[PDB]
Amino acid sequence: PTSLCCKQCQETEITTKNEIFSLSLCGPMHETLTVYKASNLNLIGRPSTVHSWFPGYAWTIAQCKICASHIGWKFTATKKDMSPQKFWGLTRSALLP
Ligand SMILES: O=C1CC[C@H](N2C(=O)c3ccccc3C2=O)C(=O)N1
Ligand SMILES: [Zn+2]
Repeated sequence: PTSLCCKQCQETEITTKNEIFSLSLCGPMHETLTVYKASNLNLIGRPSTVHSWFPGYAWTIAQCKICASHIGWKFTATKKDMSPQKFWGLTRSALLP
């Protein structure tokens, strides 16, 4: 009901609408959902900063633990003075609804 599930297998809740937050700027200074918390995702490999969509963070591939659908990434801060230190960037089209 606030629940966002893996579109491919529909088994797993990956996150909730309660966890959604925005890193995009609202003044003169979409496709990827950013949430504080997620569940039922397996991380693949090790963090990388290459081509990072969120400067200051590294990314690790995150896939549904059941069906292995590539749902998004875990982003982890490269510096201690950043907040949050970690979040999830999820491909919207990989989630239901
Ligand atoms: O923050 C991110 C997450 C990883 C994402 N990524 C991809 O989706 C991708 C596909 C193929 C080759 C290389 C990449 C890449 O770095 C990307 O470009 N930036
Ligand atoms: Zn799945």
